[PDB]
Amino acid sequence: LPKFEKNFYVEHPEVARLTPYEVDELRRKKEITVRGGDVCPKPVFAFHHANFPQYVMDVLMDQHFTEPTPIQCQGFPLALSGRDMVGIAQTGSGKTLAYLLPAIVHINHQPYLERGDGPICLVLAPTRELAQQVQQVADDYGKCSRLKSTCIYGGAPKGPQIRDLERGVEICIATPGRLIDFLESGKTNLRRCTYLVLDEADRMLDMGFEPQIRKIVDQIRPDRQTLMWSATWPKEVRQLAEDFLRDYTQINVGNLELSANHNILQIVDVCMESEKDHKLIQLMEEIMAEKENKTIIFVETKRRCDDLTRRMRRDGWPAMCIHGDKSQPERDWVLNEFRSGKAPILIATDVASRGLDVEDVKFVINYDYPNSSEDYVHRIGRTARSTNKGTAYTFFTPGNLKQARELIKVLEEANQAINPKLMQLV
RNA sequence: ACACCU
Ligand SMILES: Nc1ncnc2c1ncn2[C@@H]1O[C@H](COP(=O)(O)OP(=O)(O)O)[C@@H](O)[C@H]1O
Ligand code: BEF
Ligand SMILES: [Mg+2]
Repeated sequence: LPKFEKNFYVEHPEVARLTPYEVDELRRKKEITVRGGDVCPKPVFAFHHANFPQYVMDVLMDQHFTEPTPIQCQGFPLALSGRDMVGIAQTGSGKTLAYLLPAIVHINHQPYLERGDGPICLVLAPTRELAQQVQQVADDYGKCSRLKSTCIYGGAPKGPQIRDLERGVEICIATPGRLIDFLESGKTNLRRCTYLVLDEADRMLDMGFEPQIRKIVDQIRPDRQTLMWSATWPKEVRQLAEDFLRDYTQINVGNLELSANHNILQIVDVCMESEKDHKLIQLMEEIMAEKENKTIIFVETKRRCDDLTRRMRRDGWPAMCIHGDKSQPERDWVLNEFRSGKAPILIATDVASRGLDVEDVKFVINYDYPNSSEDYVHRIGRTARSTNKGTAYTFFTPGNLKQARELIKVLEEANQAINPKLMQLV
């Protein structure tokens, strides 16, 4: 087993000199909470504290990044220290670079990939488009250290993915099913995997994904570092997560309860199911009169996604849809059209609810309320990325009554006005 | 339900 160098974080003197109270005040200013009893390095507060290669710093400055986000301030040094961790922070607040840039430093301290060598960093994600997005970010920065990456996911030909794995990648981004296929058939292996990331980790630990995660992680060396990330960390996944963690540290940004990004204006319209169509058209007529009008509309099922899109297109709306019954080339094409703005309206199932970072989305519409309050927080987080603001509009019916209590709590935490009809439902 | 190999 090639030796795993784990001790390479060098704390900057500007960070090391802070006293414990000063650290607590820095965390307070950034709304960082570290779970009690965990060992945790002091947070950094500038990119030059974070041990990054000069070429990574060059790329960061070229993209006009000036200061790490809160989850980066605490997550960079925790990840760099080699500790297992859980990092929870709001949608759009920079979790991807929080785990990718320490991955690059980690990789740079390991022996070079030989032949027959699988990846050093493995990132798991719940959807194919999110895996592709993370790989694009990783390539942007991994190229600085001459690192190779690939994306392993279903619906695309196996051959090119097998080629990339056999050529050698230090960084592999994957959805679980196709990776399991390749592990079972010997197209890659996890004997060099020492940095394992579960992005959208609470989703990856849910009823459908947890057995896939378990099958994968059972094949990885137990001396690996494991890093889990999400905007939501409900109690239900916390004990289960310990099956995949060893001596770990949990960090949070924002309130400890379930919380949305506070840059989102959250509007809830309480209505009957039969009123949704008319109300949607009214809303879209106002949205499409604006200059910045890029909109995602979420629905509950693939069938409703197809039906709503056809209904909208039949009336001349420039809408396209994405869901799991489309071919992967269709899914890729639609999302690229949405990113470019050639199609300003995307209608989607929860396939598009997590992780996707489309810069100029201004509106998220919950045509159907989702199955959980966590799903609501992720969906509305497709707007208000980075420092941007955005608006979410939700249609909430009496059929959704069971979800009302938790929705009210999310609205209250974000200091949003609560529709009296929603209150009257409880 | 929604994702997630074939
Ligand atoms: N330190 C930073 N300053 C400004 N923008 C950033 C910074 N870090 C990341 N971003 C940008 O913020 C956006 C959201 O990042 P992302 O990693 O997708 O969020 P999350 O995973 O937390 O939902 C991305 O476009 C990313 O380039
Ligand atoms: F939480 Be980010 F939207 F992935
Ligand atoms: Mg993310």
